[PDB]
Amino acid sequence: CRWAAYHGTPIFLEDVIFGVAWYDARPEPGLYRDVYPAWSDPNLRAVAHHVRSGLFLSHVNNCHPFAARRWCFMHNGQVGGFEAFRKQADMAIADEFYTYRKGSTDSEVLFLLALSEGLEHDPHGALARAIARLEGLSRAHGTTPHMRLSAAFSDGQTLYAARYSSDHIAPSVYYRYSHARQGWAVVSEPLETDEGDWTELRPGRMLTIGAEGAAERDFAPAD
Amino acid sequence: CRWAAYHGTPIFLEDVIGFGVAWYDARPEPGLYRDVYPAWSDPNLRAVAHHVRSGLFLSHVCHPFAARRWCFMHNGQVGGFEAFRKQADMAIADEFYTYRKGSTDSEVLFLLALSEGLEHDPHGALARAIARLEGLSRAHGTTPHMRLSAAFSDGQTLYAARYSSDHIAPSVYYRYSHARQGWAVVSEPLDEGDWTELRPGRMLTIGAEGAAERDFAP
Amino acid sequence: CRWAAYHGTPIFLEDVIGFGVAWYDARPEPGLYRDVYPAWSDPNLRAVAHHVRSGLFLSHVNNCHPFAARRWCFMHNGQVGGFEAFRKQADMAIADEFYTYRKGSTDSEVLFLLALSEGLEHDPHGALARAIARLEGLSRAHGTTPHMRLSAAFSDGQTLYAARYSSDHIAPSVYYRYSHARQGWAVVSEWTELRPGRMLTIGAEGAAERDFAP
Amino acid sequence: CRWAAYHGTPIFLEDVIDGFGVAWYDARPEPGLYRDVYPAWSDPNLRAVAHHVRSGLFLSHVNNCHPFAARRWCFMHNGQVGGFEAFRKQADMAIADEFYTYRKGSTDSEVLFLLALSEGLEHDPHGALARAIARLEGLSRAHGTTPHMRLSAAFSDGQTLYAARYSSDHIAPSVYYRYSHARQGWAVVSEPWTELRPGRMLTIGAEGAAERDFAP
Repeated sequence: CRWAAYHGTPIFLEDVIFGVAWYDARPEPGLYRDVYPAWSDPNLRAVAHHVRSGLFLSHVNNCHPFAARRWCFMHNGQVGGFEAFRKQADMAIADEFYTYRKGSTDSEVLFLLALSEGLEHDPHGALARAIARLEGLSRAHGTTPHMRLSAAFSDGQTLYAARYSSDHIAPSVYYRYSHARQGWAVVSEPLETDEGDWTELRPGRMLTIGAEGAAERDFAPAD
Repeated sequence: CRWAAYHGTPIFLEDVIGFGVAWYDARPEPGLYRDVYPAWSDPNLRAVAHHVRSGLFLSHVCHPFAARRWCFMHNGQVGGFEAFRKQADMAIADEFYTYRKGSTDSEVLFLLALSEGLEHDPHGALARAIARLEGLSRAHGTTPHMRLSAAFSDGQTLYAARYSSDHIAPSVYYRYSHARQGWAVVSEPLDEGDWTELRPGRMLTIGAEGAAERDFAP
Repeated sequence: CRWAAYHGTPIFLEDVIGFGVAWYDARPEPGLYRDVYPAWSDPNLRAVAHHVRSGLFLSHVNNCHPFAARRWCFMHNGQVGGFEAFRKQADMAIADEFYTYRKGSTDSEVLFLLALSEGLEHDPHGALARAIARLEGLSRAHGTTPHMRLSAAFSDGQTLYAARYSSDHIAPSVYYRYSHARQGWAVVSEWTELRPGRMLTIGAEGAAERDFAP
Repeated sequence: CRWAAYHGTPIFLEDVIDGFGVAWYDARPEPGLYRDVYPAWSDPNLRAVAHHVRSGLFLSHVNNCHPFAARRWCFMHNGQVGGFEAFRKQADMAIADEFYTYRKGSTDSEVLFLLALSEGLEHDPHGALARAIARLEGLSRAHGTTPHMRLSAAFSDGQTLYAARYSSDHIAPSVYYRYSHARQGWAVVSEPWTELRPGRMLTIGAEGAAERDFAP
């Protein structure tokens, strides 16, 4: 389920790169998603070949990324047994953001729940709370594993990524500053291995890349 | 937003035929084909409609929706739906929530009807489903609160209904075709003979003992 | 098959927009987006036109226009009468160099590639003229009436061209003007009229019209 | 690059069934044709169709998607004509005027099919494919590269199922076939049992299965 994210000097989307969310001219991200693979979609291939962005998310409706207002979001993993409690997960979304609920995935819930929990002014705390809530519903109505999560998300100025699991397995996250691109890449699995090592983001951690550089912070579902 | 439904001796789907088609053939469930490409310009749909034969099918210019043995398509609207969509979704019984895959009012109607016992009481269950959505639109929506023409089936019987909270109701017509040897029900008249208009506040039932109309009100 | 083309200070594509768009931004070759899908409501198209900015693009409405090859793109409203009856002969006239670009089966794509075969890269006026005459003559011989109906917009990344010709009294319409608000030229299929039998040329020097007689 | 063909008492297409397509016979002398450019069992429509349509003769392959169909015939091909894009024009021009109208894409496989039709597939399936293959292989020798011809093909007219396996070198896409008592019909597969050896053609009809040497 490879994903990749970028924050730095603008590059062509392809130079990292189904679904892409990118920032360019607007505070809202452009969003492109279809059920065709990077290779079967000449439109996606043309966009990725022609559009440049200094902040974007890409990920191999129920396709990521998701976007609402200034924010976009993508997630690798699962909430265990989700289909057995989808209704209650849906019911937990605030009215304000419910209009953005367009498909039936757990990923989309996690995003809208994080918005409902204050993602706009408190991304760490809000994601932390949304995860606690969904993990609790999984423990109540679902199955193992209750929460497996690697996610990337942005407000169009800062790029975030978090990795967490209710057990010992967590979808992987790596990041590295590219001197050749002059910006940061964050990925589910390391690609370019000629230009320096990738730094693993450990489970239970949140990465923030913004005006100060890249910094990590402890991350666990809210008390 | 034209639709067409058929019940009688099997014909190729095209002999009647956003887009979709639900048809019964060899299984108690309907096959369901739907896509966002124009019917005119999707060659796969063309091949399906040119090659598949069926004695009970529904097609609609996404509808139809299908769950278990039932399928359902709907033309019209619930006024101001978007402003109370959460409340409508929360009214769906736990048992049918798994089938709610998009965000339309039409899909909620179908699943609310199933929740109200469509499987064993079609007339009553749709009546109750509509009164709930119209009620929610009165409270939280706008006018028109309910505009509805709908066709739906369990694979044995074809039903259609026409109802509206005001004076405009999306149209429904039906006709027995002697050349196909079956009934066609449509939203806009497709010669062989005239079409019969289903008036507002009526539900049509086509099964083993012909076609019959009866009063219908939420 | 209505179209619009733009040349001037970069705007969002949506500000002058089956379906397609060819646009130049950062490469000598154009971007090409095209699908068989009500423009009105393709969400991906909606994103692209809402977010991509360009100072030279063509938009229409493998068989969708525009077409692109190397630095050139091309778009056509009209028809070559009875084309289907002689498509083989028409494909045969495309030079070996350009046949690789022949991806679908329309008359429009054949015109573009025949024009490239006739030297569009160096002599846009004469090559399109020669390509139209060849296809019109094939229609006369093997096709049906109208033998040639054309309004076309096409570009090399620097210059925008449009032409209007017909073998009969009906020619798809072409109009143009300078948009002071956008600070660029708009050329459309539907203002100054570009009369039939004329080619228009828009570049760093302005707009100019000239006679065009396949 | 993977295909399956069936001939026998009708079954749901799924009881046999990136890029994808299926051609099936049911109620008409021409086949139905479904093909699309995304992964099978992702396309809910393909799912619906395979789960709901029954046929006693169909071809499925896992525009440029196979199968191809024209008149009563359908055809699919695993393999390649080496260097094809360098002489595509020359290949198209060898298609007879009568069949040119069916040339919709740019693949080598489509031209093989239409060249076989041009060479008399409707009356001589063995001879026509042999001649179509020799012409393309020689164009590859002349203008393309190696490998000049690799072919496993399945093709049908609605009544008979054919398969053929040939290569200009040591690698030929594989073909196996077997009678399935459960389904009561023949299954023929390429790159998933009796192996169809290279330089062989298989014919399955009302008389049974039979092989013959095939030497373009």
